[PDB]
Amino acid sequence: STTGLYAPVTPAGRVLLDRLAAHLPRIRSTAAEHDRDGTFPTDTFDALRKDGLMGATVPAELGGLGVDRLYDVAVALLAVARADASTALALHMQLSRGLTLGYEWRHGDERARTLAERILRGMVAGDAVVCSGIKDHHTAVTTLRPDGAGGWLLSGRKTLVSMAPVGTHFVINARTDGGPPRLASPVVTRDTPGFTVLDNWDGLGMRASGTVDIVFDDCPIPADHVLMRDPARNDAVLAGQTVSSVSVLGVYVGVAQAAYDTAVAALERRPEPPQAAALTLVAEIDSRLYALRATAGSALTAADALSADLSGDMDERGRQMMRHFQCAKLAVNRLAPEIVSDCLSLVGGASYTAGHPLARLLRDVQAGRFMQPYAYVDAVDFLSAQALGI
Amino acid sequence: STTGLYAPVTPAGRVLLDRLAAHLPRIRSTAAEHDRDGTFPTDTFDALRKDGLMGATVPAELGGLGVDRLYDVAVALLAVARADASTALALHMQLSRGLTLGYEWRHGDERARTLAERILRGMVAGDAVVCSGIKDHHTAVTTLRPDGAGGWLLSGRKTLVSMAPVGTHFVINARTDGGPPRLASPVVTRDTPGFTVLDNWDGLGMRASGTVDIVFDDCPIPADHVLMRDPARNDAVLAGQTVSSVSVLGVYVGVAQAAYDTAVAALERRPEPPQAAALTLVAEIDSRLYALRATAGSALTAADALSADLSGDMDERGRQMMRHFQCAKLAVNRLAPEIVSDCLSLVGGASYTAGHPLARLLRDVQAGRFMQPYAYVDAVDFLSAQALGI
Amino acid sequence: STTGLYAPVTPAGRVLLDRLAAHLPRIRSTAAEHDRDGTFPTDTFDALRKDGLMGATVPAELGGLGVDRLYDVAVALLAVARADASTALALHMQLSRGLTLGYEWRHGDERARTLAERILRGMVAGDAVVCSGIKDHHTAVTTLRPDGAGGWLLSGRKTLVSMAPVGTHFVINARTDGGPPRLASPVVTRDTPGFTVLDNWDGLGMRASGTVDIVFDDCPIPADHVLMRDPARNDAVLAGQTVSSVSVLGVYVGVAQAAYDTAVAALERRPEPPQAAALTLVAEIDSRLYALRATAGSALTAADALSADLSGDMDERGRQMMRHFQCAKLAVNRLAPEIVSDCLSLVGGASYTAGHPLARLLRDVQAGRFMQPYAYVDAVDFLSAQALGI
Amino acid sequence: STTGLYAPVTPAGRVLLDRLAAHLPRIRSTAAEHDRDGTFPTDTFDALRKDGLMGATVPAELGGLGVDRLYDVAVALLAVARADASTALALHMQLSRGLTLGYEWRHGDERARTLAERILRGMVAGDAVVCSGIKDHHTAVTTLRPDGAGGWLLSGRKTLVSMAPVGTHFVINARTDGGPPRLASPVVTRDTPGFTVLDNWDGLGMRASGTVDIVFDDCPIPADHVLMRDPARNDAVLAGQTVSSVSVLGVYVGVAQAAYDTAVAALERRPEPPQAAALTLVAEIDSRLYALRATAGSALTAADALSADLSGDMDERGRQMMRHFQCAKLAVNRLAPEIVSDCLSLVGGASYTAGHPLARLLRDVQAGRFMQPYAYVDAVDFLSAQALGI
Ligand SMILES: Cc1cn([C@H]2C[C@H](O)[C@@H](COP(=O)(O)OP(=O)(O)O)O2)c(=O)[nH]c1=O
Ligand SMILES: Cc1cn([C@H]2C[C@H](O)[C@@H](COP(=O)(O)OP(=O)(O)O)O2)c(=O)[nH]c1=O
Ligand SMILES: Cc1cn([C@H]2C[C@H](O)[C@@H](COP(=O)(O)OP(=O)(O)O)O2)c(=O)[nH]c1=O
Ligand SMILES: Cc1cn([C@H]2C[C@H](O)[C@@H](COP(=O)(O)OP(=O)(O)O)O2)c(=O)[nH]c1=O
Repeated sequence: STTGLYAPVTPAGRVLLDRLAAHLPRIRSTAAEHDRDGTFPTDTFDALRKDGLMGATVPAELGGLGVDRLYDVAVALLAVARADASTALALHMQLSRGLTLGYEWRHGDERARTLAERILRGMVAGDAVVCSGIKDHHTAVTTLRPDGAGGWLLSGRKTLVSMAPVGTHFVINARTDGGPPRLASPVVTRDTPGFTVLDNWDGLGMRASGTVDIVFDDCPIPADHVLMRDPARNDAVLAGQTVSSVSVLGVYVGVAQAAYDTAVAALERRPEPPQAAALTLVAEIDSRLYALRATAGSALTAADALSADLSGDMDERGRQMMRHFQCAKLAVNRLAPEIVSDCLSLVGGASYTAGHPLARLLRDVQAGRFMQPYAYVDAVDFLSAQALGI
Repeated sequence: STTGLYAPVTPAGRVLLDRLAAHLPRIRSTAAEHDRDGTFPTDTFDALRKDGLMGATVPAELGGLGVDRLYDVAVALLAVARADASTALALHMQLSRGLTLGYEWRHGDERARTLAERILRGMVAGDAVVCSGIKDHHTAVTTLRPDGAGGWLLSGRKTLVSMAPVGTHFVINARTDGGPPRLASPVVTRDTPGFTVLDNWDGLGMRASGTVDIVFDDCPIPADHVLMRDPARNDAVLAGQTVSSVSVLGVYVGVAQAAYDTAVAALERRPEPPQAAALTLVAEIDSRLYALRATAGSALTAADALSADLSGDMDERGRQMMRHFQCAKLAVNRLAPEIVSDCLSLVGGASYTAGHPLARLLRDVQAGRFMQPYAYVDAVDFLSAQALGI
Repeated sequence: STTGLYAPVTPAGRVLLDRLAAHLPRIRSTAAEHDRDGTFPTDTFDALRKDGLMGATVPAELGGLGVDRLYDVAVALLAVARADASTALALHMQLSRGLTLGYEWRHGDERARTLAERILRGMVAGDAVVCSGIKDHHTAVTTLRPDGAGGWLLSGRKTLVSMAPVGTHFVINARTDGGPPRLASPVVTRDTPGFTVLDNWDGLGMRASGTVDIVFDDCPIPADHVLMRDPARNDAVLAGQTVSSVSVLGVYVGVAQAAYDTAVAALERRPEPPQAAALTLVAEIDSRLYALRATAGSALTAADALSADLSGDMDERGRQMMRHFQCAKLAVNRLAPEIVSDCLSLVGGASYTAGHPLARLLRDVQAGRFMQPYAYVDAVDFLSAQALGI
Repeated sequence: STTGLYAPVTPAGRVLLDRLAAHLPRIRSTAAEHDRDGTFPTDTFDALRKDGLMGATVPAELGGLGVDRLYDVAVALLAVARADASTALALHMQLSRGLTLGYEWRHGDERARTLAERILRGMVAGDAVVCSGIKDHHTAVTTLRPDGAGGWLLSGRKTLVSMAPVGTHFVINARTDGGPPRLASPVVTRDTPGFTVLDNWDGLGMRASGTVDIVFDDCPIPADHVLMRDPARNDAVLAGQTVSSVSVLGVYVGVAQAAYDTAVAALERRPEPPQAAALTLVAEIDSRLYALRATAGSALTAADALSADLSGDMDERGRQMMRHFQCAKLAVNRLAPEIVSDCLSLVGGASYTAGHPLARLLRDVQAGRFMQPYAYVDAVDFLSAQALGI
């Protein structure tokens, strides 16, 4: 199978999915409690760490499983999400960081490569859990200031940092302010002075994903723990943002799958044969889920092809990767919640009590809409700009 | 204004809405806490009781405000629901019971009239809070058994009984089992032996509505506290079920209104002018909300006209009332959640944290789908049967 | 019945609908031929003229039937449209002109009143068939130029002028160019020199509606055949544009009704009982048609109420009338074509051959989308401007 | 590119698409006239015949181009459909017959192989144009009767036979009636006595596709021109029906593409920058078209994989092929017409006149809904049966 995210397409992808199977039963078992209490499943992550799955996307050269297709990462996230979407969303941050650090390792200058290499062997060993602090909190602009002696001091606050509760290393999007301002990616470790992880995530869904705020109060960062980016429009950069986020589409596809599976099981348990409207819903969902899978799957296949090809116009490459990502994302964010919603009509009133799985899937399935890049309102400006050559 | 539920159409309806205004600020203020904890707002109901609003739909002959249009009851529920939908849903059970007891009073035999009259002056006084126990729990069929001395013993369990926590009187749908079986409406009071109110409502939404189970363990009911119904298809009965439930459409209309109002306020608070997709969403919502209001409003106007006219074929009357109700209900249950959902796209990520009002409106707005009569799957069998003359 | 356009709400409205019934059978009978050939049904209009129905909306003071509610005009258009939508669309231009000329008659200065009065008794007599030339063709800006002796010369070209083939009088939106420019409504009669009616309408639907272009080549117009308007934003003018166009919503409602009626008749003719998907479609359509009727009906009731009340802020009055019109129009233009489309799924492949009635209804039902004011793209700018107080 | 039908995936597929390019300009040029008059473009087909493209899917062993992927056939149909959908729909019947005859040739008994081989070299040479007469007209059940001397006589009538006007050979689905009844595929040639091609296709769309009825009045068919099928449920047969029809999804995808391309060109031609609603429509269409392509493309890739694998349970193989086909078909038949419809909103009123390309695309895009297998109502019974293991 090379379509619909039905199966991994490479040998490493298969091993990844086989190894994950052992962990599914714990993931499913504790999901309801962590959602109710809003707490991160630290024990699931301890098991994945010692089992080496936290290094799944580290290059085999460095001792990792060598998963290097986005498509296979999404197939694994989908399987995890059918068990618990919060765990999948947190796992995606680790897996996709494996992929972009792997590219720094192979194409960065010596500073990037050395640093990337250290983190990547960390990930395999179980010692490095890598979170991404991307979006500034509204009270703050996260800035790096020279320390006077050749290093830096980082101040600010980032929001919505998933997996933060077990994070050991945090890649932070910041700008300088000591040249003219440049974008920089300092890496802060958890024991850096001035560094606090807050405990303030209270989600409608993704309740267990640890999607908290992190605060930097003059955190000393040494020069070789900073990847300087640039200044300045640069489309080629869209490619890294795609690699960073596109596989997360597997999460919302798995949520829709688990809703459908729940609804069908419910219908089969009944003495009465399904009513006319239930048969029609089932057929409509079956086809919508197919179109959901085919759309995520194809944009993932296309993204993997463009990702592997470095031989051309890098700006065109980044626009094309982002256009595949965004076209598919908008479709996913409309289809997945529609499917989940229609599933509640099949099960009926039992799905409206707080503990039923569908009631949680209805909350978790909404989270994709708000994840940048891009939320709906911004996606429409991006897409119409690209389509009309603005 | 005679359309869209924009304003009450009778003098008593206006008084009702004016008097409710005093209570809105407490209702809005405590909504978040009661949703979080899942607890019934007993203090709001204490205030409505002593203010006489719990008698709003009692005939003026008996000292009530004399609200007798469904349309005006829905206009009042809408205003309450913009403050808190759980409170509105519970209030609807009291108000619509005012209307069906008022019909028992004017058209019942002497047993019904006497009993109805006692309860109705109760409601005005603040002493009677009347809940409806309609749907059997799956473990039980609620049955009335003769006690050997001319009275009855009631056993069973009813589910989803809103307002039960403050209920003093419970109208219960039961069947006999001492003739051949008949449908009977015994009225049980809270201090009857064998009668328990459970504390088991844990909703995805409508969390504060007190929608709990109630249990009957050989509850002694005297003969004059039982309204015997019949055996046996009887379409005329559809009219009472319509009167009982149709005004609750105002609840879901108010939820959609409060979502839109929230979204618009959010857009106006921003320094930036809205993006192209936000302007288009606003226009689409504005028109969808209009169609939502016009559909609920017209079915309520039509229901009031048919309700008042007793001069014809009573079976045709009941089919027509139920057809207006069900056509409008299906539209309401698709339009209202769509509006609320689109509102989250306007506000963006802040609406996905557990405390934001939209996150609660998204949960509460789903409840209409599951309320009988009829849930989606059964509505489709009813409607296609009527349209095709089956 | 006061809702859903199910029945006229005034005695004159009832007479109008009763009198129209005689003409329905010819209208239905010739519809297919006129659609195929693209030709205007001149014989239907000859019959309506001599029967006096072309004066239905002329004040009884002047010998007309005195229909003065938009709601009743829409109920009559709906009945005509179930027979043929092109005939209804052309009839709407006559009927609504009855209403706006009736307002000129009662509130214009002596020039307007005298002219309005002459035309209105024309309409009753069968001698005046009044078309509206509103939109400039792209090659031309229709301008009135003083003739040097106290009258005017009209040049330009208007497009999409329905009913033009039998039109005797044409109210034309023009601007002066002899003060500073003003808007003017010259009335041109068919025998004016320089005046040509073209024969260039080739519609996907509304094929028989005579929606042709008309050309003015220095047409001499006397001063008392010109209603001068103003210069300059003026919201009060929205009220006349609403009166002019809002009742045409009945046309698209009748098209949806005739599609549903066709589909249901088709299902009842079959030996087999309907499949599960057909029962579900029937219920969905039944409810969508209800919401369609309730939305058009309520905006028509609201428009009639605001129309009759001249006692207040005239600018607020015009914004409110247009907002009711536009909210309802957007809903109508999405719901009506959806219903018609779903009807083809019920009938199946027979509805895809050129002669089946549904194939024509699918074409005619699209025309509302393109009629100003406002087409979809402009409606969204109007509605979001009003909702956000821009 | 291996997704979205953006490009053929094999060398023969590329040659096919390159060779077709020469013919596109005539196809586009004559489309409007053939739609207006309802006439088959015999000259386009004469050119494809002599150019050998009518043999594109004949095995290279027999002198054909050897196109053997459904995916590449759909990529070619899409390119043709952007020029004219009727021509594509007719071409699909020839191309897919290349594929199922190619399977008879390689896996049939000697009767099938010999006959298949003769026809297939015909197709390459330009001498054989192969139509499929599948669906019985309602007045007739098409039956083969033994002629008493070892051959057969064919009577009946088939409907909706596309390409019939230039057809030289007609594969007919029939049942015997001389054992117990069996299904048989007699092949009738155009000069057989008793064989008439009628001239009765009058479509809302696909007007030029020659989709006429054909009549058999005791047509003598020799025994070696009959492929006997079986009696009796047999799921394995679903695989041939899939191969026969699945590539036609490319037709409706090309129609949606040509609508979008038209709309975008229209927006770019305007002096004014697009309004807020137009930008939002453009982004929504861009994403819907992506999901349309990804869904058709993936079901075509999956169908090609299952088609090539003959090594397993043949009944499971046929259920899986048909399930991919039907899931995708239902999505295509909702997405493609929605896109085309939204395109008319972008262009506005010009798209409602009979000659504008969008007005034709709106008609042609509806045809997929009615093509078996399966039309919507039957697809829902098939899909819900498969999903619920009925
Ligand atoms: C350009 C490019 C970058 N990357 C990786 C290397 C960088 O670490 C990373 C940048 O990702 P991200 O942080 O999402 O981009 P930004 O810095 O714009 O927020 O992406 C790829 O994996 N592939 C690529 O083609
Ligand atoms: C027949 C009818 C009943 N009613 C009232 C009187 C009865 O108390 C009540 C029955 O309502 P309900 O309990 O909803 O009906 P059922 O007994 O079928 O569950 O409805 C009306 O208000 N109007 C009517 O026309
Ligand atoms: C202001 C107003 C005008 N009218 C009528 C009188 C004018 O003849 C007519 C103007 O309609 P119309 O031609 O649609 O407006 P415009 O001149 O802006 O195109 O509307 C009403 O019927 N009611 C009103 O309240
Ligand atoms: C079983 C099978 C048949 N075919 C071809 C061989 C037969 O000629 C043809 C039957 O197609 P079709 O006529 O669509 O099936 P039916 O006879 O049920 O109408 O399909 C394949 O191409 N692949 C297959 O796997």
